[PDB]
Amino acid sequence: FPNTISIGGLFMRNTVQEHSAFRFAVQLYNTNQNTTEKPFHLNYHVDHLDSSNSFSVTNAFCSQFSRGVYAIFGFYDQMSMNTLTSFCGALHTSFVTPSFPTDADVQFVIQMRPALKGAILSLLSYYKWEKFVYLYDTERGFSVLQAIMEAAVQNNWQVTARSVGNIKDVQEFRRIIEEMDRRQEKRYLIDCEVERINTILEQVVILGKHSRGYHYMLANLGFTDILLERVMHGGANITGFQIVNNENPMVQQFIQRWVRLDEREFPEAKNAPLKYTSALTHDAILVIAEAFRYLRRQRVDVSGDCLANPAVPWSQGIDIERALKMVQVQGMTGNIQFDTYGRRTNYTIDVYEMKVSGSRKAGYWNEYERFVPF
Amino acid sequence: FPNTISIGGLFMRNTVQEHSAFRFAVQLYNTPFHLNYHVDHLDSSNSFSVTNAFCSQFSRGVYAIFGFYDQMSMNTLTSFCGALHTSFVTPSFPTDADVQFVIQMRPALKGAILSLLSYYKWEKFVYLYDTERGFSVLQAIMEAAVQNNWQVTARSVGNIKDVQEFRRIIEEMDRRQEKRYLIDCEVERINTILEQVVILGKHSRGYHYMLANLGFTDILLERVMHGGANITGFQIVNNENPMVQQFIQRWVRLDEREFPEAKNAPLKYTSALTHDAILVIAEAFRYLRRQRVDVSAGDCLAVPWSQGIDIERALKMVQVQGMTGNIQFDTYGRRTNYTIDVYEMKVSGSRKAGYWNEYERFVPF
Ligand SMILES: *[C@@H]1O[C@H](CO)[C@@H](O)[C@H](O)[C@H]1NC(C)=O
Ligand SMILES: *[C@@H]1O[C@H](CO)[C@@H](O)[C@H](O)[C@H]1NC(C)=O
Ligand SMILES: *[C@@H]1O[C@H](CO)[C@@H](O)[C@H](O)[C@H]1NC(C)=O
Repeated sequence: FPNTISIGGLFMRNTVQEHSAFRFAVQLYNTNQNTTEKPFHLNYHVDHLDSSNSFSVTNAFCSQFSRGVYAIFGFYDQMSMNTLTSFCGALHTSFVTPSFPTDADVQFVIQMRPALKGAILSLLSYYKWEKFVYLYDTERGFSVLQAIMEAAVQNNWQVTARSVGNIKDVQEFRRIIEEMDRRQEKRYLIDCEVERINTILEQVVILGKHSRGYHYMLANLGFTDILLERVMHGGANITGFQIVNNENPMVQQFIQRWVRLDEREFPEAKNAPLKYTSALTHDAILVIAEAFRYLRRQRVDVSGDCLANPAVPWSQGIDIERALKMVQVQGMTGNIQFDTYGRRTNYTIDVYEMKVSGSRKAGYWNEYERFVPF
Repeated sequence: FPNTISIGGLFMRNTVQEHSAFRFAVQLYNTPFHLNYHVDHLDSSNSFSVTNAFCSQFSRGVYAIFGFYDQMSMNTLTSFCGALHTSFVTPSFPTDADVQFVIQMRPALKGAILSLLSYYKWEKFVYLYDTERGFSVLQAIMEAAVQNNWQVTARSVGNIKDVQEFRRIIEEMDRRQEKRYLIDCEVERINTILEQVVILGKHSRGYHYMLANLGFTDILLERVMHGGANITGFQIVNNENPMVQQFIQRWVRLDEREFPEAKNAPLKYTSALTHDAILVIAEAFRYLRRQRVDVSAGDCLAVPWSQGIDIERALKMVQVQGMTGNIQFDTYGRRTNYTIDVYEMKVSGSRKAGYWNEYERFVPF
C-alpha cells in the first residue's frame, strides 16, 4: 500500500470557503501522529474550473485523472453536472461531492449532500398546507419539483407553481407576489438557491404587508446564510432546514480550531459563518480517509488515458468506490452513510421555525421516523 | 462544402418502424448532397450505456444525431448534446425544461388539451397519467385546475403492472360519480385502460374519454365506441395530405425483410415525424451551403464544436411543409406555428371536429 494517497479537488466560483475547509481538513488529517489513524499521507492537486465552458471541465477532469488520483473531491452545478458525473462513471473514478445530489441513479458518485424531498413533504403534511405557492429554480435538480407536483394533484392540493430561476429583473419578483395576492396566497414554499431566496425576501420587505400572516418555507440546507431578519421582524412565520447541529461536540471542536485560522492561508474562515457545504467538505475528507484506511487494512493492491470510447477494465476503481460507499462515520453533518448510488442514507435533517413568538428548533426528520416534532 | 452529410442514428427499444421510416426517408432523399448515417442501438436502463452510445456516435464525426430518448436517458443524452455542441433531432416527447442543441420534432400537447377542456366545460373530471412523456401536461393541469377552480381527481397509473387494478380505480371513481376522463398515458397503457373499461361493462354510454396522446391512430377504441361513449383525440398527421399519401403509397411497397413494420402495422405518427426530421436536416444543410459555412472525429474527452452553433441555428431556422404539417421551431427547438387536428367520435359518428393552433386556439368546424 502506497505511502501517499493523492486526490484531485475540482473547485468553481464561489467555493472559496469550501476550498479552505478542504485544505484545513486535509491538514488536520496529516498532522498526527496516530499510526492507526494516519497510516498514509494525503496529498492533493487542485484545479479551478469554469462550468460555463465544457472544455474547461473536461480539461480539469483529464488533468486529475491523468495524474492518477485515487479519487476526486469536487463541485458541479447544473451546466457541468452531467459532463462531470458521466465521465467519472465512464472512467471508474470516484467523485466525492457536496453539490446537489443527482436526479439520475448513477455510479462512482458519492453525494455528501442529503436529499430534501422527504423532509419537505413530511413538513407540508405536518403544517397541513393544502393551498400554497411553490417558487422554484432548477439549480438543484428537478426531484423536489416533480414530487411536489405529483403530491399536489394526487392529494388535491392547490399549488400555484412558478419558475423563477431565469429572473434577472428583481421587479419581476414583485409582480409575481402581487399575482399571488389575487389568489389570497399566504404560504410559500421556496425551492431556490440561497442567493435567490435572499433576493425574494428583500422584495417581500421592500413591498411591505407580506410578513404578518405569511409563512415562508425555505427549501435549502443553506439556512444559516439566508438573510431573513427584516422579514422576521414583520411577523412572518419561517421554516428552514439544517444538517449541521451547532450543539454537536464535533461541530464545536472543528469551529474553535477553524476561526483561529489566518485569512491569507484560509480565506473566509474569519469573515463569514461556516457554510453547510464547508462542513460537507470537511466530512468528505473523513469519508475519504476512512475508505482508504479500510483498503489499506485489507492489503488491497490499488490500481490509462483520458478517453471514453477506448474501453476501461470492468473491475477498475470498483474497490475504491465500494470502500467509499460502505463507510459509516460521524461527522459535522451527523451520521454519514451511503446507499448503492452514493446517496446519503440514514441521515437526519433538523427543522427550524421562526415566528413572532420566537425562534427555535422545531423537530427532526429521518427516513424511518419521518418528521418528529419535539 | 461537402457532398456527403453524415448523421448519427440513436435507436432504442420499440423504435423498429421508426428505424425503417428513417432508412426509407434517407433513401428517398438520396434518389446536391448525399445523406449518410450510422446507427447505434441503445439501452437506456443504464446511465452508462447512454454515455457510451452518444460517445461512439460522436467519435464517428457526425454533423447531427437523429434519435430517441425516454424519461431515464433524457437528461444525459440532451446534456451531452448541449455540452459538446452536437444537435440532436428527435420525435421523442419535448423536454419539460428549456434546452439547447435539441430540435424537438414533436409539438407540445398541453395547449390543445386545455383549449378543449374549456370548450367542453369540464370542471370535474378524472385525470389518469403516467410520466413517460414528461411533466408538462401534469403541470398545466395543476395550474389550470387552480386558475379555474376545477375538481380534478388525479391518479398516477404508470407503475400499475396488473391490468385488474385499473378496474379497481374505475370503480373508486364511480363512487365519486365520475363520467369524464382525461387520459395522459402511453398508447399501450391507454389501450389497457379502454380494454378494462369494456370488460367492466356499463362504462361506455354516458362517459367521455379524452385521450391525451398524438398516437391517436394506434389506440384501440372500437369496442368502447360501439357502446356509446364519447371519445376525443388529437393528431398531427392528415391522411388526406397529398404528401402523406405519396409517402404511404411507396412505403407499403417495400420488402418486409429490409423494412420491418411497414406492411404489418399502420404508420405511427412518430414514424411520420421521423420522415419529417430528414426534411428538416436536408433543409438546414441547404442553408449552411447557401451561407458558405464550411462544415468539413476525436473523443468525447478530447472545430467541429465551433461549427455546431451554425448547424443548430440552421436547424431551428428552417421552415418546411412535412407529413406533420407546417414545421418551424423556436429558439429552444420546440415546434412553433404547428397545427393539431382534433377528432371526436360519438354515437352519431367519427369525424375531424376541428383544429387547434397557438393563436386561434380551438376552432371547431
Ligand atoms: C404561522 O404559524 C402560526 C403559529 O402556529 C400558525 O398558527 C399560522 O397558521 C401560520 N401562518 C400561516 C400563514 O400559516
Ligand atoms: C443509522 O445510524 C445509527 C446512528 O448512527 C446507527 O446506530 C444505525 O446503525 C444506523 N441504522 C441503520 C438502519 O443502518
Ligand atoms: C358527449 O357528447 C355530447 C355532445 O354531443 C355531450 O353533450 C355530452 O355531455 C358528452 N358526454 C359526457 C359524458 O360528457
